[PDB]
Amino acid sequence: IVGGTASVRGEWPWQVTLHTTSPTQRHLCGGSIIGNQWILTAAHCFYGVESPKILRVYSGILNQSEIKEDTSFFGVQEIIIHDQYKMAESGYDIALLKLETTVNYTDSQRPISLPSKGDRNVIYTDCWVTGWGYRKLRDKIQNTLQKAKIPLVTNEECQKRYRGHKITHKMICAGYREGGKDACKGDSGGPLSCKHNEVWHLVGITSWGEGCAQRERPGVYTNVVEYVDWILEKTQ
Ligand SMILES: Cc1ncsc1-c1cnn([C@H](CC2CC2)c2ccc(-c3c(-n4cnnn4)ccc(Cl)c3F)c[n+]2[O-])c1
Repeated sequence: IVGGTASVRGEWPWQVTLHTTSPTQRHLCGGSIIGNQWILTAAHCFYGVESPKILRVYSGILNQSEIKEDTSFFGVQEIIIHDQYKMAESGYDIALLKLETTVNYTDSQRPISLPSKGDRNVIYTDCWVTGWGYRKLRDKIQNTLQKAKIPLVTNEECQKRYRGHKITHKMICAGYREGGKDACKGDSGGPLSCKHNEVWHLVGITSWGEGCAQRERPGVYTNVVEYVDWILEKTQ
């Protein structure tokens, strides 16, 4: 997260860190708890992932340094990638992880609600992107989970900034016109969380952008409301 600030323990309890263990263990992507055995993340995260065997899902983590050889994690039973996914920039950048056991919800690990389709005409004004990613383009994975408040952008404005890409209704864009706050490398797969009537909704999945926090280049997110039928179909 560029231009963000450190989070505190329990602040984003649906946020997980997905680690790969090949050839070494490291943070790979963010993700969101949406059910007791279900993580929603980005399909791009699994480029070069040989199988679910090498994945570990850690929940309730504030600092990456909390994760030691005895830290408990969830195994991944299945990776479900959208059938139309080809590359992040052309959409369908969404994946479900089915965990090998159920998350017991606690103050540190909690689900986030999906958007309502009856809530597709709501204007979200209180949206946040979170993650352990770079604070600038040539940086390092951060120890402490970072947060930034970022405004949503109309798809018409977003298409004007990305004339070489097809910005569709299945994407949502977010960023300041002058830049300065955005997701960056290592944040993808994590949530764009928006609060409405004091309830949090998983509105976007961090996906792609041209650089990080650049002027007039918003971040592009998978528009989760457009995938609710697909999610319910896979999780039922
Ligand atoms: C894990 C790790 N560890 C060290 S490096 C790195 C890394 C490099 N790439 N990644 C991921 C894609 C790879 C997982 C498959 C990525 C790509 C793009 C954006 C992004 C960007 N960025 C553009 N240029 N950099 N970021 C801007 C706006 C938004 Cl919304 C974004 F989602 C954010 N992540 O995480 C992680």
